[PDB]
Amino acid sequence: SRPFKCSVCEKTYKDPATLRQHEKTHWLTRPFPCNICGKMFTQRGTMTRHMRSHLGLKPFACDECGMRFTRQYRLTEHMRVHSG
DNA sequence: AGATAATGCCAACAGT
DNA sequence: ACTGTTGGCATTATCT
Ligand SMILES: [Zn+2]
Ligand SMILES: [Zn+2]
Ligand SMILES: [Zn+2]
Repeated sequence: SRPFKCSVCEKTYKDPATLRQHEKTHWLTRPFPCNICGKMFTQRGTMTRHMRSHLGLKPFACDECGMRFTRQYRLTEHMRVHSG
């Protein structure tokens, strides 16, 4: 089952390790706000990356597959499918 | 060299 | 089940 539950919100998890991994979220120190939406972040790079997502179209794309990716390394990993 | 910005990895999560 | 997303976070790249 999932006996372990978050104290802050109504969530449940199988084991204490994943429980703590979730429960830390409610208490992290986030000093970096996004000027678009009031969402907070721990590192400024994370905040700027989030700001990227507020743009409608997803920036990165595949030259051959014609897909759309939010982040550079995801496009790089997708490029591995064309090993020939 | 020291401070700050970007990026890659990872786990949690969610659309299909 | 598959595979995209997200934010956190350590590490790397760029700026001063
Ligand atoms: Zn919670
Ligand atoms: Zn925002
Ligand atoms: Zn492709």
